[PDB]
Amino acid sequence: TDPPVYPVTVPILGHIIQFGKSPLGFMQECKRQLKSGIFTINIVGKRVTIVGDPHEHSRFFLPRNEVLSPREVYSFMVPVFGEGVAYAAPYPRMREQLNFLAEELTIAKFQNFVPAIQHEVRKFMAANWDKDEGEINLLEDCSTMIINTACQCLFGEDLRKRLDARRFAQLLAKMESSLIPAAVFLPILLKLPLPQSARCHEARTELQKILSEIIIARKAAAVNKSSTSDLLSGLLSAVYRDGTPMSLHEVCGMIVAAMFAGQHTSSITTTWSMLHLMHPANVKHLEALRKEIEEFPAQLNYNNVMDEMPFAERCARESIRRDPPLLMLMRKVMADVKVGSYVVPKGDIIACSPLLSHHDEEAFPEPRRWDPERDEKVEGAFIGFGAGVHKCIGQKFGLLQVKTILATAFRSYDFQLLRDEVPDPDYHTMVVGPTASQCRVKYIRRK
Amino acid sequence: TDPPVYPVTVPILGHIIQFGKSPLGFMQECKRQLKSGIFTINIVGKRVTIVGDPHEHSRFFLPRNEVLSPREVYSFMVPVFGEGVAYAAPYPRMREQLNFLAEELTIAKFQNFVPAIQHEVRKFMAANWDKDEGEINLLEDCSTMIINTACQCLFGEDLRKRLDARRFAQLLAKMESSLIPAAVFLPILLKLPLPQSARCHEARTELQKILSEIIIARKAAAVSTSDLLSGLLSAVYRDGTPMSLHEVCGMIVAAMFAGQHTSSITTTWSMLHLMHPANVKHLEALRKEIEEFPAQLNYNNVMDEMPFAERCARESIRRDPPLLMLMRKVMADVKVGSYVVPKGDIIACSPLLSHHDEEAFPEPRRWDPERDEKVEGAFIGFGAGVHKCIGQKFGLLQVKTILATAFRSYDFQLLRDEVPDPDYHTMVVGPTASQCRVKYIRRK
Ligand SMILES: CC[C@@H]([C@H](C)O)n1ncn(-c2ccc(N3CCN(c4ccc(OC[C@@H]5CO[C@@](Cn6cncn6)(c6ccc(F)cc6F)C5)cc4)CC3)cc2)c1=O
Ligand SMILES: CC[C@@H]([C@H](C)O)n1ncn(-c2ccc(N3CCN(c4ccc(OC[C@@H]5CO[C@@](Cn6cncn6)(c6ccc(F)cc6F)C5)cc4)CC3)cc2)c1=O
Ligand code: HEM
Ligand code: HEM
Repeated sequence: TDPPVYPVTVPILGHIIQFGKSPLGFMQECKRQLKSGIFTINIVGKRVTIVGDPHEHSRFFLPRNEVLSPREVYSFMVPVFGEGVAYAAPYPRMREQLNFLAEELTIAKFQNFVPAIQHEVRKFMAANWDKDEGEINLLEDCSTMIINTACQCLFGEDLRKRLDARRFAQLLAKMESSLIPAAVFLPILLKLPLPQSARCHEARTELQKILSEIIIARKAAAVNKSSTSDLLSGLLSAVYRDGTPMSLHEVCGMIVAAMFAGQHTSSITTTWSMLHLMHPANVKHLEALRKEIEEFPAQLNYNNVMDEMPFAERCARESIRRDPPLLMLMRKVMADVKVGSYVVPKGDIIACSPLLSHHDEEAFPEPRRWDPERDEKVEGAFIGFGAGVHKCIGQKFGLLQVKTILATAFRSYDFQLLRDEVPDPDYHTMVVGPTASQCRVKYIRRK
Repeated sequence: TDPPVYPVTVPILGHIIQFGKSPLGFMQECKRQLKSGIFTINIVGKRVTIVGDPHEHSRFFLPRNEVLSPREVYSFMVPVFGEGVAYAAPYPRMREQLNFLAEELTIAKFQNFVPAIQHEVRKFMAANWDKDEGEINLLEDCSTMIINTACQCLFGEDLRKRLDARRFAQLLAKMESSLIPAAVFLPILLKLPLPQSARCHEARTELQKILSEIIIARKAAAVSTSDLLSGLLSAVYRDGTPMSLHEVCGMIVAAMFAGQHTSSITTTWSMLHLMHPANVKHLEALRKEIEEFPAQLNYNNVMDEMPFAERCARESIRRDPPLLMLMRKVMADVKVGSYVVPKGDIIACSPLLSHHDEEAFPEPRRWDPERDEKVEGAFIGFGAGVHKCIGQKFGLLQVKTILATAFRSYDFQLLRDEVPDPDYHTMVVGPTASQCRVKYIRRK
């Protein structure tokens, strides 16, 4: 009933090395060598059981927090969140907070988002992509466009007059760099007096100082009468099941969580999308994206992007499908849980790996081939946005952003990969994207 | 117009060594060799101007936050208050929060307290001081008594059905374990994971989970029973809005933290002085005062009708003040007598020092409850001015109920020649715990 452990060859470290050197190869190798889709690996002394069979995805995504907990495994994120916030808070309270954000990101809030986005893309374009052909780093540029377009959508004008996208990014970077992802396996690390923790602290107390100055100016305004909502006001008016409103630091915590969530996954999804579409091997697909946009006004609207872009959407999904930005979703097992024909014991870190599952040959024939036209051959094998009790809550907003960019970008430009092949993914980051140094691309305006 | 700085002779560290070795003696030595009550020391390179002349106290206490600020210096309190609460919030909002607590501790709320307190004290003595004679640590027992009474007064029955005094005391202890008082002088220490750093955060999230569950049960029955929690839940900031659970919680633990230590120390000192043979005269005085009351005390009895017990508690804080050194960051140049204290200095006024100026307090090391300040405003054991203590009433109400109930039924023998030495190594100073073994004798 215990799933097969893969033979340890390297004393205390376990497989931490041959994992990080090549996560996909190493997992595939495991799946084969143990003639089994469900297996256990060792990472610095900790048992990590991987649910690598797509037919078993529901055994990971559906059990409740009390059985499969995210708290313990995602605690290295307390820099982003703040100390008693998101996964660090009790489950009832965690749920309320994420629900408040979730309702702040529903399609019902997008009435004004497409123009917000389009404005910010064009403004980036007509300041950095403004020659008749130039050389840029595409990941970096998309990454900048996405932070700007996210702020424009979710921050009101009063907010952005004090805290523009450039300054939010800068603060966010300072907090982001405090993250030690190895802490999932070596929690001792979260106790080291590292100097990148002072920097994170300093940026958080600066973010809160500014938001507080904003809330005061908002309340002064509201007495002399009284209008226009955003992420902030929205959270600012959430009431918990108990009597009480959120505190500044929880409001702020959810804001930085929302923006960090979006910044990387969406950029990378955009970057990959465009790298794929620009590749000469996918002319047929580029052509299809162009036929899709062909009849659109210069100023797109809600319906253009939500309801009339199913081929750009497939492009995003497929990009995520082939090169998932989140490689391993994780939970600490709190009770023996059945999985396949196996029992996974209390104390195991249990993972489900979009990387591994999205390259299952039954589920996704020719996995390294990018093919928007495709569909999963096994039910619920695509888990790029997760599933279950912790489904991505920003999926729609993310894709709204990827699509609108693809739309605006390709309308006005072509691109040339300065390279024979699409970039190698770079697994050495917390959120995975194409290799930065390989993402230089020549833009070309359009006659 | 600068105050005179004491010669530095240990580079980097400054005077920290020679201050921590003897806070009082070092300070008086400066006060002497510069022939000045106002002077400047150096603590790990940070300027500290002590206002050590009781005549000039008001130049520390009266100015408002915007000139002499407590925020930067009392930041290190975050583990107790929570992020962005009390000393961590913007001035107005802090002021407001502390006014909400103030209103929860005024004399009006004390209607029920005395037979609650006295029930907890008696309950304690009937279980632990239960033989004709026995040995106990008096500091530990006073601490337990103070935690048990403060909870009985400030927490409803329903709250205490989830959290007894034992369990609250633990969680308070886990929060205080993350306090790093040296952070007054090394703020980096507030921005760093240290190994104790997580402890307060686990306790806090526990407490808040409990308060939330209690509140929900409180609102499920709401379709008497007023307490601290319901007080704060009903508070409305000067703008439209209420407190978050996080602030409410912060103010609750701030309150119990403040009261737990200072009151326990005050009681223990008081009982220690009163039990010493050299103070027999004063013990008889306290008994003549107590002898005139019923067995069952009331609000008026201990508040308005016990001026000698109150004198004993005050003279204890006078001799061995629990808070040695009160501080503010100087935000704008301030004149202090003759002398300008420059912007960016830490300005401090020390109750230890002032209560030992001979002009204000002759024979300062003698405990004499009969004495009075000979300089107006010299006693600052409870602070003064914009930040004067708001829990003083409640603190002394507990101390005095304990003194009356304790000496009515018991005598005590100090297992030692002398009143204990104060131990200056804790953040809220009390007598040395190991010197506090005492023998209780049940009377007639
Ligand atoms: C010397 C040896 C050396 C080499 C081997 O030589 N070496 N030494 C050490 N390592 C090493 C180092 C690190 C690792 N990683 C461990 C960390 N893992 C990881 C990744 C992502 C995670 O994300 C968690 C949440 C889920 O969703 C997000 C994101 N999101 C959702 N929507 C949009 N974004 C989310 C949720 C909610 C929110 F509100 C917000 C959010 F963002 C974040 C969690 C864990 C990857 C592997 C492995 C090995 C080595 O390689
Ligand atoms: C080397 C290993 C390390 C670790 C720790 O082992 N370590 N080892 C030793 N030291 C160490 C120890 C001490 C010092 N000094 C001692 C003098 N200082 C000091 C400053 C401010 C204080 O009080 C601030 C407020 C004022 O009022 C209170 C209290 N209150 C009001 N009413 C009733 N109580 C208040 C107010 C409002 C509320 F709502 C609540 C409250 F409580 C709290 C008190 C003392 C710090 C510097 C330096 C270093 C270490 O750091
Ligand atoms: C567009 C690319 C995105 C991808 C590929 C993505 C991916 C994911 C995945 C795989 C999960 C599962 C987490 C787990 O099981 O541990 C997740 C959850 C989550 N995502 Fe996303 N996400 C994206 C965009 C966004 C955006 C824009 C937001 C906006 C804030 C967001 C916020 C969240 C949150 C808060 C959760 C966790 C909710 C919970 O624990 O219930 N994501 N996302
Ligand atoms: C014998 C018992 C007590 C003593 C000896 C004492 C002493 C003091 C002192 C010296 C200050 C001045 C702080 C400064 O100037 O920096 C102060 C302030 C304060 N005390 Fe106490 N105190 C006692 C009891 C309490 C209790 C029981 C509470 C709450 C229940 C309390 C709450 C406060 C608060 C909230 C402040 C200052 C807030 C502000 O900055 O305005 N005290 N106390």
